[PDB]
Formats: sequence, structure tokens, C-alpha cells
Amino acid sequence: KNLRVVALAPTGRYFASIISSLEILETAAEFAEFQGFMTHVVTPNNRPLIGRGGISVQPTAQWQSFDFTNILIIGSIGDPLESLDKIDPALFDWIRELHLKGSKIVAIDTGIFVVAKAGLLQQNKAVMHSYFAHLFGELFPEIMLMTEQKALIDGNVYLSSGPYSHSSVMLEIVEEYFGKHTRNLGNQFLST
Amino acid sequence: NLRVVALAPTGRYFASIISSLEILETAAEFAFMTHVVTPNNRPLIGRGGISVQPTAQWQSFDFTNILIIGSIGDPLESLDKIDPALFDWIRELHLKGSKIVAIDTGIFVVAKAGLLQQNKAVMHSYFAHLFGELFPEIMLMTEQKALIDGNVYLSSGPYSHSSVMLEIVEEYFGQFLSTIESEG
Repeated sequence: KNLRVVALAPTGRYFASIISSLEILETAAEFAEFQGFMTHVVTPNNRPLIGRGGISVQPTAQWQSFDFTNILIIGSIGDPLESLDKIDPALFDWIRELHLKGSKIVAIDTGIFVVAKAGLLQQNKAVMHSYFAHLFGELFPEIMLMTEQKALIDGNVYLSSGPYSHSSVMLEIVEEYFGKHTRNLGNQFLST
Repeated sequence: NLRVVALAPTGRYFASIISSLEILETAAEFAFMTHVVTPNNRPLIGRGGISVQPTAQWQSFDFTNILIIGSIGDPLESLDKIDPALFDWIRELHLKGSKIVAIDTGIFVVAKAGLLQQNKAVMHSYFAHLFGELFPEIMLMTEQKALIDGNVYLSSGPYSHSSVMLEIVEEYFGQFLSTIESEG
């Protein structure tokens, strides 16, 4: 009847992939002619993001208003060495809880460092792109990087390295909720 | 010190403008002033309940090194409603030496502006018919997702524009670059 996506965009330095993921998800919901699909961008302090090219991005929901969601997307944190330790602990608690309650958790780009830190991976295996793979190895040497995959699914946790291509994960989620034809229409839209 | 102006005609499909700026600006840190503008200089209403407020007006720009024209969504709805003055501005910048980078249905904008001197383009197969009806003299290169015609660069995408972006980076600057390229 209704599906909710909450997309946490930790930094305006790298928020495009959050926006592209929502564009793909909503487009597929239109192909499915599904009427109860609701998405929300939220920011870690519920303040505007400062994006590139002199833009300000103002959300209209606070992350604290969401006790439940079907899908949570955790976007880029930019350079984890800069940001990871600065993330509000209450926000880690919120991700941890949503995961415990059964939300799908989709982590893209350095958002993967957030799910690593939070212990969401049941099997302790992950993926990261070459630019940040060394650092991921330094921080999480107990997590095996699957070096020939760009994406990985572990229970309800979906990882997509990107940084900008997240087709396999997004289409997987599309097929789960909307079925094969919608996924295939999605795939055709994406000209993969 | 190099200038990039990025026109984002619709909040329905603007992510690919933003990613293009993130790639370019990030590339330059290893070595841009960039500016997002909207056709009416008002905020875009993007997905997920956000509004995206620009801080420059497109009229303010008399020169740029790169102009990027984003998605216009469904051209059937949007192409006719684009301010004619914006086509003049595109044409003027191009004459003053700007690279003109058209992504996704942004390609209809540059086709209509008359910039495809060699009458070739690229377009997603699902919009190829509409594109042919509007631009019957332009040939579509069915097996290509990107095309360069002089200073005009086309990239269908909708979201992966790595080849055109990296081409441009190489023009200006001669693991990060590999991370971008590997997604092609």
C-alpha cells in the first residue's frame, strides 16, 4: 500500500548519488504505477546541505521524525578520515535501530564506512572502490573486501561502491518491491 | 580560476548535474569555480522533499570555460517551454569558446540550439523516435553513448558520464581518476 524511503545525505560535498538513487527509485515507482511511494532527504543535523556550484539544499523532514522506514539510504561521507568520527552518535543509534527493526539499509560510496562502523554486516565482508579501499583496510582490517565486486548484499544490508553507478543495487530493490518487468523497465531507462 | 556554469532545467532530474560538478571539482583538487543555474533563477524542487536554491543568475555570465546543460526530463513536455533567451545565451557562449556539455535529454537542447555542426547525435533508444521527429536531419549513433562534435560534448547517461568528464579533465589537467573511469 505504502513504501517509505529515507535518504540520509551526510555532506553537500558528495550528495549527487543520494539524489540519483531517489530519481531512479521514484521513476521505477512510476513505471509500476505505484501510488504510495514516499521519499525523504534528511541531513545529519537537519540543516541545509551546502552543495557545489553555490547551492543550498533545504530538507523538509528531520531524521528524528522517522521511527520506521522500508528503506534507509546512507549516502557519501566524503573522506572518512575527515568525517567518520564526527558523526552524531545518536545518528549511529538511529541506523543501528532501524537495522535491528528490519529496515533495508542501502549504503553507497563512503556511506559503506558508516555501515562498517555500525557493525551491520553479519558476515563481515564489504566492497569499496579503489580510491578509498586502502583506508577501509586500515580502519576495518577485520572486514574482507571483495575486490572483484562493485556491490554486495548481506541480509538486509546492500552495499554499492559507486561512487556514481548504483544500478545493480537500486534495480535489485526495484525488483523486490515492484517485480521483474518494473526492474527491466528501470534497466532500460538506465541504458545499462 | 576556470569557470563552469551548469544549467539544471528540472528538479525531477538534476542529480547528473551535481555529480558532474563533484567529479570536476574533485579532479581539480588533485591539480574550477562552478555555478549551478536554473532557467528562471528560482529554486528547483527536487525529489525527497528538498528545494535547491541557486546563488547566481544565468544572465550574469558572459563567458565560461565549460557550460553544462542537464536533463530536461521529458522533452515532449519541457523543450517548448524553455526560454528562447536561453538558446541565444548557449549559442553566444559557444561562439566565445565554451565547451558545451549536454547530458541525457539536455542533448535535445543543444540539437535545437543548432550546435551540432556535423549533424550527428546520441540518444537513449526510448527517446530516439521523439528526437528523430523533432530533428529529422540529425543522424543518431546507435552504438555510442557519447559523442564529441568540435567543442560540443554529448553524453546520454542518464547517470554515468565518466568518458566525457574524464576527457574534459584530461584537457585541462593533462586512484581517483581510475575509480571514476572503472564505472564506465
